[PDB]
Amino acid sequence: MRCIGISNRDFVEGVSGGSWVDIVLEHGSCVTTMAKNKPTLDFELIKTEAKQPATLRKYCIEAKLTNTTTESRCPTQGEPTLNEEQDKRFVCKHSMVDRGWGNGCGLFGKGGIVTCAMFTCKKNMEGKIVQPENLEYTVVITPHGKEVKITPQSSITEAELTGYGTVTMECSPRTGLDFNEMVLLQMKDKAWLVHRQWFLDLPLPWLPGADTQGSNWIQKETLVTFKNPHAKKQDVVVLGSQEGAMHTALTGATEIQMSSGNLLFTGHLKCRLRMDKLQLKGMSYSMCTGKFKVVKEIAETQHGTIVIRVQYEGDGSPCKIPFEIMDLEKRHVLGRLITVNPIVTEKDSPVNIEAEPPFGDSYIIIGVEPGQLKLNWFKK
Amino acid sequence: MRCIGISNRDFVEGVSGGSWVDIVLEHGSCVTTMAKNKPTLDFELIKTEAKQPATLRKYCIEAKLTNTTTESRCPTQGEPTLNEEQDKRFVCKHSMVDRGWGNGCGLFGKGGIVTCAMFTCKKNMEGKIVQPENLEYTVVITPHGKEVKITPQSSITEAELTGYGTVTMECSPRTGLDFNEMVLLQMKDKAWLVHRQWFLDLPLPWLPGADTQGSNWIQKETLVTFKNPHAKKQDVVVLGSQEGAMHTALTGATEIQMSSGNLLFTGHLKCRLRMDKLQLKGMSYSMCTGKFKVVKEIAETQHGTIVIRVQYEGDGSPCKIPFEIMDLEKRHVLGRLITVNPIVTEKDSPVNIEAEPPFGDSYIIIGVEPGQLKLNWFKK
Amino acid sequence: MRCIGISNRDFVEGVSGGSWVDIVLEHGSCVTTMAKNKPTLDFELIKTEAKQPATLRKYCIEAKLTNTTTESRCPTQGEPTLNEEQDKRFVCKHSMVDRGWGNGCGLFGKGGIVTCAMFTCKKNMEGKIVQPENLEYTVVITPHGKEVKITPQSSITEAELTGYGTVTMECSPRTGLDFNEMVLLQMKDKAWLVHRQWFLDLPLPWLPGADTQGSNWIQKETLVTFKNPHAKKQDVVVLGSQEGAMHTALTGATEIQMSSGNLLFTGHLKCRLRMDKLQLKGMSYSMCTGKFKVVKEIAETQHGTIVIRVQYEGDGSPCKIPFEIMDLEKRHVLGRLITVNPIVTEKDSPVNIEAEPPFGDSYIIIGVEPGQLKLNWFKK
Ligand SMILES: *[C@@H]1O[C@H](CO)[C@@H](O)[C@H](O)[C@H]1NC(C)=O
Ligand SMILES: *[C@@H]1O[C@H](CO)[C@@H](O)[C@H](O)[C@H]1NC(C)=O
Ligand SMILES: *[C@@H]1O[C@H](CO)[C@@H](O)[C@H](O)[C@H]1NC(C)=O
Ligand SMILES: [Cl-]
Repeated sequence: MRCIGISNRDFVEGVSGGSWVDIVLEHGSCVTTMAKNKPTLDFELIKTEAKQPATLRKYCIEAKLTNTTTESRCPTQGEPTLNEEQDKRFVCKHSMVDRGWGNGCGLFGKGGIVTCAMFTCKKNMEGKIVQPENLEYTVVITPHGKEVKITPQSSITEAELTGYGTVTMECSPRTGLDFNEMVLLQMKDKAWLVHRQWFLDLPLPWLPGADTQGSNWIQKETLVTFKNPHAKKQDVVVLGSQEGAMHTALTGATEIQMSSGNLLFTGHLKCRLRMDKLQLKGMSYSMCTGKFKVVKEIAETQHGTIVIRVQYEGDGSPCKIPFEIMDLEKRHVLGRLITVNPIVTEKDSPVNIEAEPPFGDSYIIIGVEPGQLKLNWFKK
Repeated sequence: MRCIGISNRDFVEGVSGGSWVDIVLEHGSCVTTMAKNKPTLDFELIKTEAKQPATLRKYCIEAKLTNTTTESRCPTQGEPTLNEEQDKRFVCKHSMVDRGWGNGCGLFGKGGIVTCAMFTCKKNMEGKIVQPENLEYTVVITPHGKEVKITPQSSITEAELTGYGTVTMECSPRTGLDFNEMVLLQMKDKAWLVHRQWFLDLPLPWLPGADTQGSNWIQKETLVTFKNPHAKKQDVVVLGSQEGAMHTALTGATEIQMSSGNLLFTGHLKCRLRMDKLQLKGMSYSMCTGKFKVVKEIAETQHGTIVIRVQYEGDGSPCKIPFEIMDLEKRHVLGRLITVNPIVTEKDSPVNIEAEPPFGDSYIIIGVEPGQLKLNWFKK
Repeated sequence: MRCIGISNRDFVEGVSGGSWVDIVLEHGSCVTTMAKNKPTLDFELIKTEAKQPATLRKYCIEAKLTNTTTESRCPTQGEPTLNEEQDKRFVCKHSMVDRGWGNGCGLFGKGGIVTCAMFTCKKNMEGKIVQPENLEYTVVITPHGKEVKITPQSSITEAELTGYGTVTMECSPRTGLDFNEMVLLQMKDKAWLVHRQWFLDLPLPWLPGADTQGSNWIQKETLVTFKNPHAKKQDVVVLGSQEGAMHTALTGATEIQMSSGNLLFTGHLKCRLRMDKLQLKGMSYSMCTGKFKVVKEIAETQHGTIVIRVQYEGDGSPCKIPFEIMDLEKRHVLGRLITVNPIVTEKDSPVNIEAEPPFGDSYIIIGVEPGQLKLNWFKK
């Protein structure tokens, strides 16, 4: 088997009207239901993706300076000026400089000076926001299939399934990210989920999200430094590419994989199915009594939870996986289990168990004592 | 007819307990249900409104300068000063200026100078945020009516309906805006929905949202420019009203209509009705076989979806509107249809069909081939 | 009694499958249900807490200045410099100052000067954000108990209850705060809920949320002022502790009580219970006919609603509390009542009634005319 059956309590057959069913669809899993004398149905969330996220802000990480120009005046000659001061492509600075007989002036004193240099971004990176319009879930329904799209705005879909006819499916996000707080930082072919404020405070030149020209950078001086003015000239220098510094700053950040302009997430949905009055098949699994083997150690998800991948090597599958979370002592914690009714449908086949441990030290207990796994975990 | 009946699968009559019903209420539509030997009931969302949204920030778009004053010193006389430098109503600037025998000093050199001018906002605009407390939906229930209010915080209401007695109605928002990302920009009698960051980065003088005085503007220099200082005087000039520039900057922005301090939105609700155990009337509509006429071409909604207004000119109404969305090729897309179970209750009467097309090029297909409408659409 | 029974319409027993039940759990209340020949069950939300909220930003409210150092040059000697200019712990300022025979220079004129002073924060405060991972609700289920944890990410829990066996409980937040808009401001042992932008615009030196060192403050000049330079020295002064000013600025702000690193909120949940097919006990209460006494006058909650605490002194309890909200005239308002089906389970025992009045002037009407309470209220 590959598919997990719903519990008898997961559906209600009305005296009149239809039959309502609740199902939880997590990546890697398969949920099945069957009506009397009707084709068996499988439900599976295939992917969660954000398509074409809009740009919140663009940051320049490598800029080059060219066309340096300076206007210097002698005492009594007033303020210098440059047309470039009005060209947003240029970074400029006004200051005072010593003038005298050595540099063509008849008086010794401070003279005004202004220098401008053309700022050209060579490499940038941008923060993008995921809005409701960008999120899409893909669910496949297989009678024995049909691929349906689900979005935050369009959560309801009617699908005709042979044997059942029309069946309504209404799904909503269950364990994702707060896209108002978390922003997607993109540098070339890579991406990371980062906090919005951290992103907005980065000390780099920037342009608004809807900017198309990409030339009138704000806060160019974050990368530019004007050297001390000489009598009639002044040099302007720039930091080198900040690509490396960004990588360092991103050390702990969650990395997201991209598919050319679109990102893949580990989605989780809660769905309600509405169909004609029909007596459905409920399933009850016995607790596994065998030992489990850890396939992949406790790992954090992209969305503040953890997953432990295990494999059942005992007997009696399909069976329910004994699971518990307890505090520093031995007090069990009810709740915190994302993968409710965790069942292994077969032996020697990896299964993901998702959970949300309490802050501090806790223990993840899997299986019954004969070979029971006791995993430590520290959070935040 | 005007009202659309629920599907048999849209309700469940318990063996014991009550009867639960699901209904979707969109603007322009009417949903009806009827119990056995009981009065027929109509449900309709009448309006979605945001009342008294609080101010996030206030921007000055037209300022006037008065009371220009300057203190200028000769070399060796140190720094000039003005009491107004401490008055937040004034914009001030310190600089150096050439002094000499021509302007009353005994020595030629740079002297410090300071100039302040009173900044007075003449016209402002403000960004307002819609919080949960500001949103209100109005639903009318008509037996054959009763007006009920629904808010994000108070989504449940018990209403006594003759024939049914008490019936519980629980509704929640279904296809709206992300008020954490979108902000309402107001200029006089007009309003627009804009992105929060774009708004927060506007290069204009501003005051915090809770500000009541409206005089101590931050960043006055966004509108003010100090001319080059003369020996003992200096002029200060200001940009003109930025009303026009804002209109240009708002070119593509979604415009929102206001009703003196309150804004109207196109709301959409999902509601659950709970009532005494009762056998309800379910309705099944046949597919329309006639031709449709486009009343209003595909138009974008305020909330990232689209609406196509059509009219049925064929026979057999009430009937279901054949509808489909397909990609650049001909692959149909399941889901994406906001107006599920789109039915025309009568001939020659406009009906709104809402949908959320995929990014890129897609086709909206309405009606069956004999005169089928094939509408192109490009998104993002 | 202490517990409130569900209404017959609050549950549905399927012909096949299970029995689904809806319950609303508010602080201070107790909801009970009972199946035929089964133990009676009580449900109660015990607390809503945010644990270990991450820091958004840190502000310094009291800083001390030490190690003031200045480099001053004579005319013709160019720009002064200090190594400390590169030390982020120091606040520095460049300017011009008059030099002459009185201070060791051979020429009279403006000379460059630079002064730096070590900035050390002595007292800070920080804004923290509540993310989904930080919120936890504690619900106790008592047969006649079991404590279950509920979080935004883990809203579903299966609990074994003697007599019923396994029962699924799925709960979600119902009347809380928008943690994307509201931020927690913490000063020592106290805390307040404040608007994010107001917080982000405070005119104080700051450090990013993930900052651990707490020494390289941004915008130190918000607290520091450089006095007018003297020939070879210059004093730097700082504002005193801004603790008092903050308290003044926080005058109207909602205060939150803390429990050493974690905050307590008034939570409200909506829960769905799924269990084996079982005929449950529904309860119908008669309207109270007696007089009520006000225990605590209308008070605002932490989340934009109001609560009126009353006591029933009449006869017939348990009975339903007559309740209504009406506008400036006498037009009743349906909806707006958070505590739906407000019942007093006993005489002389305080009961909280929560509601969300319309903006403007409204009246809260409690009880039937013989001694009816008519409470005024103004909102926003
Ligand atoms: C530098 O001179 C101007 C300054 O903007 C610029 O247009 C040009 O491309 C640069 N090179 C030349 C022509 O010197
Ligand atoms: C300008 O002078 C002061 C400067 O603030 C101001 O109070 C006054 O109204 C203005 N007009 C006068 C009296 O000159
Ligand atoms: C001031 O001098 C340096 C400046 O940073 C500092 O390290 C030291 O602790 C202070 N006190 C002394 C040694 O003068
Ligand atoms: Cl000089």
